[PDB]
Amino acid sequence: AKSRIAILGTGGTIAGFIDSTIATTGGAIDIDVLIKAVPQIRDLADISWEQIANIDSSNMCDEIWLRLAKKIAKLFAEGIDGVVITHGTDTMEETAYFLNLTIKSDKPVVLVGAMRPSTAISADGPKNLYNAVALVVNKEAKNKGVMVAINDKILSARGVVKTHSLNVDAFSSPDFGDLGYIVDGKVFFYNNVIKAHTKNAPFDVSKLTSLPKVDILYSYSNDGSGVAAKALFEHGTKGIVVAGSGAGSIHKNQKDVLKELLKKGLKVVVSSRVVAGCVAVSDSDEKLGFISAEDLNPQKARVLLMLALTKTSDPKKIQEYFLKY
Amino acid sequence: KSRIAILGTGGTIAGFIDSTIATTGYAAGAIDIDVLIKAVPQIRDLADISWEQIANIDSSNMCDEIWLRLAKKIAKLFAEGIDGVVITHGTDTMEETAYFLNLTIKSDKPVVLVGAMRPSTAISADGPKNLYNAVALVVNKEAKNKGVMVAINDKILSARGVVKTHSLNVDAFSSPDFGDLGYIVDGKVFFYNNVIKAHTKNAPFDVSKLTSLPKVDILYSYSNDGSGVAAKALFEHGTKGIVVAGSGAGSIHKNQKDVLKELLKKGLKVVVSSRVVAGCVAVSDSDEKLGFISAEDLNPQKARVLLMLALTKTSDPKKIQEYFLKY
Amino acid sequence: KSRIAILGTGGTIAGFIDSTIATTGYAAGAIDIDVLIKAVPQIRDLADISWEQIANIDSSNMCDEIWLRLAKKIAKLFAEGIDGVVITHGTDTMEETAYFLNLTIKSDKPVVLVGAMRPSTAISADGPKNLYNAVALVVNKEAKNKGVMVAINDKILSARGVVKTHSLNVDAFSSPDFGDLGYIVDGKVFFYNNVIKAHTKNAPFDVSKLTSLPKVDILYSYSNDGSGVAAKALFEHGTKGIVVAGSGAGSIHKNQKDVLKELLKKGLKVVVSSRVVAGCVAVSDSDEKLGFISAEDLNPQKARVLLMLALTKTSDPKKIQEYFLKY
Amino acid sequence: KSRIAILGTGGTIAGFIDSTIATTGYAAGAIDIDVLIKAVPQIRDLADISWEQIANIDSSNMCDEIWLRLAKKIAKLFAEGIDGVVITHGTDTMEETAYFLNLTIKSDKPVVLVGAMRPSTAISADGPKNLYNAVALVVNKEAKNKGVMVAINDKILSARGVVKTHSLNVDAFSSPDFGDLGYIVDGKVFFYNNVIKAHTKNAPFDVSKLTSLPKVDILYSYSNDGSGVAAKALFEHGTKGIVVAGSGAGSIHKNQKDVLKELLKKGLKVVVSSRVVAGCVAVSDSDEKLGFISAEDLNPQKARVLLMLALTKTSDPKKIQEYFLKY
Repeated sequence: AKSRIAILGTGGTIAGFIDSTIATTGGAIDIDVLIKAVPQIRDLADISWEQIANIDSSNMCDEIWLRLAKKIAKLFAEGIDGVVITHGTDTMEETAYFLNLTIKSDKPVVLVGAMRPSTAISADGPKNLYNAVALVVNKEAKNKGVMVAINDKILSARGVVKTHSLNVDAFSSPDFGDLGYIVDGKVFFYNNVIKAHTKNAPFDVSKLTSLPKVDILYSYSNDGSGVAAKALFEHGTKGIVVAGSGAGSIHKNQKDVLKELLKKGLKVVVSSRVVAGCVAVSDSDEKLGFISAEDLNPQKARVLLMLALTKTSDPKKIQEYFLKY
Repeated sequence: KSRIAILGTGGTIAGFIDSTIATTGYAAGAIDIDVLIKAVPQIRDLADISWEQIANIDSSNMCDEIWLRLAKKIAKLFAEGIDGVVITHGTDTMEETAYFLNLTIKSDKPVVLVGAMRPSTAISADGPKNLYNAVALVVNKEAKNKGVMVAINDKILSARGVVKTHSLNVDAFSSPDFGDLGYIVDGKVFFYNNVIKAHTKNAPFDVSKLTSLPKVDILYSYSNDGSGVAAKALFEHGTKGIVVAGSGAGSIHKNQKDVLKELLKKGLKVVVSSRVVAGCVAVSDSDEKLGFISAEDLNPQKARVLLMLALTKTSDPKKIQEYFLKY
Repeated sequence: KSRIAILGTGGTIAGFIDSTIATTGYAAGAIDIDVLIKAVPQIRDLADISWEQIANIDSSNMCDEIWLRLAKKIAKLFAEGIDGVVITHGTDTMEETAYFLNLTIKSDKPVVLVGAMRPSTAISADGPKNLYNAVALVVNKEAKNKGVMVAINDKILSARGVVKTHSLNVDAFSSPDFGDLGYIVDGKVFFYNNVIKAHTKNAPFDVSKLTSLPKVDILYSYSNDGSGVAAKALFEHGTKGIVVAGSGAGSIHKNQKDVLKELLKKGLKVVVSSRVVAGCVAVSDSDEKLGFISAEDLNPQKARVLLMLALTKTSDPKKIQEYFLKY
Repeated sequence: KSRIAILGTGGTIAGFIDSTIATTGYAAGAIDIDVLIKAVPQIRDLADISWEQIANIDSSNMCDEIWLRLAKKIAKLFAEGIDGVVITHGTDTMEETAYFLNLTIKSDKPVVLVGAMRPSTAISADGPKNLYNAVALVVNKEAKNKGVMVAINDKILSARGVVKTHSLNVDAFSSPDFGDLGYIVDGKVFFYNNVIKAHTKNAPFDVSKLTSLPKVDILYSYSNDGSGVAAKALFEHGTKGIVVAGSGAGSIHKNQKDVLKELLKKGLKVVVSSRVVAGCVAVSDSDEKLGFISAEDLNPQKARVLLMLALTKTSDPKKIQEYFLKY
């Protein structure tokens, strides 16, 4: 008897179509039509599906994250064995980490997308979907954390980052490297991610309708973002993640303003515009409230800071979260 | 020997900390250029070495004024006989300073930026061998007309390609898209590639009579993007151009892009870049008509450099786009 | 409309197998080359296309015969007005063929090798896109005098730099030392570098009158190395040169190297390559007097090509070594 | 305070050369392990340090006897109260030694190999920070039961995954397939992963009574492969098993492969690996039935380690294959 797998659609290039077949950059397609490109998918599982959203992932929003988390918990309660989320590549890393911190089950939750529309020549979407379904039914897939499966690689939510903007091979874990690899429906695990997740993460969004407002600024030569920070704070921003230079260096023009705003209750997380590595926040700045995002990139750091702000307002406790999840 | 000028701007290669184990909580620009040089007597074999402190800052606090100062200083040095220049520089914004110099210096003579990931006081300090190698490169015969170069961790990277890609590791820089110009083995230089993007004498930007640059700032895009609030305030406070670190190949969340569209109609230039480390962005023909400019493969901070310089020549988005394709 | 010839050599791109999901157990070289073309209709829009099956084998079983023929057939074509050549090839030894042709083709006209990691019958087969991009490349006005190239997974790699660095992934090729020549997006060719190492017209190798090449074999170095016994046997059976894949930067275990030393004295040519994927090998001054030749950054199989061709002109280690510094 | 044994085997980390600039040509294995320890004082604050010199050699000359000696010494020290071990080792075959230990040490206590790419005496020598980090690691509470490790250049890599991927750079090691276990920041350890493949206690190999190991050699596949000759010679002179560095996903050119088939019928064990740095090998059912064994993702030299230990238990290809799927 087959595993019951549910596919939740959110949109994305994987379910898109463009008029040309050579053209990759950008209407919409039905998921039933996706499955007919990989019929044998129905051999791996008894497949049910629902539409959670239909967007370009670049347009992701909190509401979608909330629904997804609540939907997944509901289906797992009804004996769904695993979930595949068709998603766009642009913000897949963001959605992945969110669900990784909000879903209590040990059951497989896999995000999958494609770099080429369904009508392109050499479309990578069919194989990816196949592998994703093959991954969620595999017996070793429990307790791994939320995962991304693209281009035959299995990536952990906690580590996954988009590292090429155009190439079919678009994803990576710049600091952890892959959980494993897939060779024609055959799953091979290399690692277990140590960072605590799912049932072992203390975030409960079942009752929430919105999330604390967190936004993102950048740092550079002649930084003029001080202006942007004040304006964000005056418009309800509860938290700011800064993409610092090197290991979390924030240009003084901007840093003076953030210092002011710390004393007024803004939470400030220091992240980095650099793809690999960890940030360093001095003991001095930590005392002021600056929170280190460790190795978490700016958009992922935003995810954890938001969820942290549903529980506490104390920068010391928030820092504890960033050290653990 | 050939006449080589080493200019200090500060950085970690000149950084200090009382502990020998530590490499993370130091003060950048704590050491004079002329002290770093005595720590590596051998560089005096390679050339007639002279030096000068242009600044002693943490590169994260870089600013236009130093850039302008540095381009003028280098012009003057070359015009009075100096054969090549090494710049010691923090790593954080090194990629920015290099690309600016790549497009503003009118000589074929070698300009090399160098730095360290570890403070000069540290165990297995980074800086010494890096300075040695930088001097060896700038004295090499094949080093002319290469464009501005970053020489670090034995690798030779082009101004136009170089990006800091690790925040802690000694092997911290690469050319995500272009790939290294060359490699350095014990002072010996090997080139692999010619960079093809026009540079130096062939880049049309002149900063010699300028005391300021057009204001360009950077914004980011992500789920539930709120940068819209930010874009309007930057624009209201004199920001002339915005570089957006889009998701994917330069996608901008609808909340921010709507506002960008408003501000385009009011004279703001917008360059679309990417928060993604390698690859090019794509901008649709219709957004291009609106005035969105493709950063191509340049990242946000480097895209800002080119846009800034483009505003000293033109206001026409069409032509700014031609620059982004060429330089 | 350029006149472009596509030469079918075989490989996985012409691969077949019963299952659509399958990728490992296919039959490379089952599908005739003209079939593959009809499958990408947009191709005939880019050029006036012609084709011919030079061979339909597994690139695993590549040989000198095929290389000699292939280089002659291309010589012919470019003298009959053909503007560029695309070579569909298995992925396994594409890097060897590419480097050979790069040193043996006397034209400046584009020669692009292309292959696939998935058999033409698999879902999400990469072959058709790859074949499209290779035709786009060869037809491009800027593809002149670039060297022999490899066009696969949207990347454009030079023959002198290309190596397979993944055995299963469609992202299978890179240049661990030079880095990409350029990129392709949607038929559009973008060039980032020109490789400086001389090639084609400027390589002194002529194979037009050769029906065979000097015998050159490859050995590996490792802990408790037992290869000495292999070196002797090879030598006794006509081997004219041996390329060694040393550990690190060309270190050869004392057990093998001692044998290699006796053999040097009896006429054997020895080239020191490496088993490490990136970097350069370092041969000491005294090893080089013995006759050890450094491969520099060439990997073993690619180093084999240069040593082999080298032996059509000389047997002086001092001059082969110069060939390794230049090509 | 934990008791830590530092075992010296030589390597570049104990290398010496007259020049402070030069980084090639030195004599590896020149400095006593105690001198290297006394060079970094702070190490004494991390733990109660003892040291023994096991050998002082160039690691390209590693052999079975040193391996057996190491394995036994570690087992002994662990049973007599040592909390962790650090082995200073040459970088050339560090993969090999590391993986041997991974399969033969029946304890959960940390074992860490460390080395350097620059001789002790060179400027910006890496050795000292590497030795410090390695001690900090073996002392970390989280370091238990992680499998044998390589710590170098601030990275922590598992024996099962570690491979030397650059021949000259200080950043010389990675895990093409498994990635990194963690990172060190000034003796501050951060773990990211647990490797899943069985190691140490859960590995069934016992070399406690061995004075010798089964003879396993390595060959290479390439265009016009002539390795058949070397294979016959190796077999006849005593080789029990050969690993082949095949092209792409373990493809072996027909010339060598037909000879191996003949050798399979004579009791040769054949393991199929790849010259390709990342990815996993593919063997057909038909070939497996003849007795070809897939090395999976194990490179030639590390596959040799496992084939060799397997041969101490069984000569059954079916059984050896199960080992390659598990360890």
